[PDB]
Amino acid sequence: FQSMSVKGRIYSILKQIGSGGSSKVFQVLNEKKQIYAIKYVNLEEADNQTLDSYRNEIAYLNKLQQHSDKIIRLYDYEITDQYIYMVMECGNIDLNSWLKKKKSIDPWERKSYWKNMLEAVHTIHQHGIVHSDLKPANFLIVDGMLKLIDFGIANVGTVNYMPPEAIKDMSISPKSDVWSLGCILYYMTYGKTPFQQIINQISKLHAIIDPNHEIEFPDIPEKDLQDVLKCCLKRDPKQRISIPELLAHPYVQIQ
Ligand SMILES: CN1CCN(c2ccc(C(=O)Nc3cc(-c4ccncc4)c[nH]c3=O)cc2)CC1
Repeated sequence: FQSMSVKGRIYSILKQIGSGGSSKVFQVLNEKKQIYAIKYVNLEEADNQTLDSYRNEIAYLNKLQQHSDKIIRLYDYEITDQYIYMVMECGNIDLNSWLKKKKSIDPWERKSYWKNMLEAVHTIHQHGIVHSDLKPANFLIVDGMLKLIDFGIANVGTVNYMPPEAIKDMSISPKSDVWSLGCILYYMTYGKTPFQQIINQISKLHAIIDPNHEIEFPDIPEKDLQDVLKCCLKRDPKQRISIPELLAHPYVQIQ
């Protein structure tokens, strides 16, 4: 219940949405009582690699504004040696909170949300970005439309959406994002994530890598949706469907 100034404009704090490590997200109001969301980043103890992660994200978020309206709007930012203030658009709820709350999920709504996600992820891919950590939390609902809020660039954690090739990478391509998007859609379809059954985290990782671990796809009145899920959840990235291929899929094109 204080106020902040961003590029000579005063914003009164309505409420705090999020709290990260060195960051805070607020629902704020301008002089004309218009709502915005302000991301505040305290830089006081951030390292060179951390500052560069924050600078890269702001540059990408600022460039990608113009390429899609499925990417969160960034009106303005203030960047000093001490802080970051990002003036952005306000959404009603994130997809994770929305999915946890929603008992039933309408096929028309699911399909529209899938399309929204494919467009956002496709845009970041066209600019050489692979998010690599997609989960419902990265999507905000803003006037019935899902928007991507994060690019995976800046640095509870859920191993439930991790691609099999990301686990193998110990001794990551656009296909990695296809696996994660497929998990979100599997959740929106069957009410759960593919490897949510495995309560233990150690064995959950073995399951994603195990080719003989059959993922269940119970029959749906939407057979097109069933193929999307079977194509996204292919353990071999080489055999996994691509985003340009998903945009031409009958599930997205045929109503
Ligand atoms: C019961 N429900 C009520 C609704 N509720 C939420 C949860 C999250 C957000 C949110 O993150 N909002 C925003 C987040 C961001 C953002 C955050 C991080 N990086 C970039 C942009 C930008 N604009 C926003 O409006 C807004 C509302 C959860 C509990």
